[PDB]
Amino acid sequence: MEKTHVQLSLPVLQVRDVLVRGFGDSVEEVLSEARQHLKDGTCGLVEVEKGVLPQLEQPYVFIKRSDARTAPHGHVMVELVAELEGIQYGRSGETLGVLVPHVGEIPVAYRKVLLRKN
Ligand SMILES: CNCc1csc(-c2cccc(Cl)c2)n1
Repeated sequence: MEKTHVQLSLPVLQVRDVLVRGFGDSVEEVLSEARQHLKDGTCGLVEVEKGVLPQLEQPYVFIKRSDARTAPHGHVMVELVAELEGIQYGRSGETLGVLVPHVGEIPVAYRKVLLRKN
């Protein structure tokens, strides 16, 4: 009974502030955990720049843009894609950032997305 998409406002974290630097130890686990933390409001976003991914833990969970129209209410439509050892699980659009657990770090901005749950 989950609606297919949910509007979320994600805290954007600087990489050196992140305390828990990934969601788990396999592709399937990190996708599962990321979805749980999104549902619970305990998921942050790190914008990818040079130096960022080597300071985070693989497998990575990205949010990627899933369509070019719409963006209803200022929320870019996105979906989850995981990466391990240079192989991606999912194909989608441009990366908005890498998801990490949020455990109370102070963000620098909030990023509004319309997330495809599955
Ligand atoms: C505070 N977030 C709002 C919310 C409500 S239901 C929900 C959700 C349910 C299943 C999978 C995912 Cl990825 C998200 N998120």
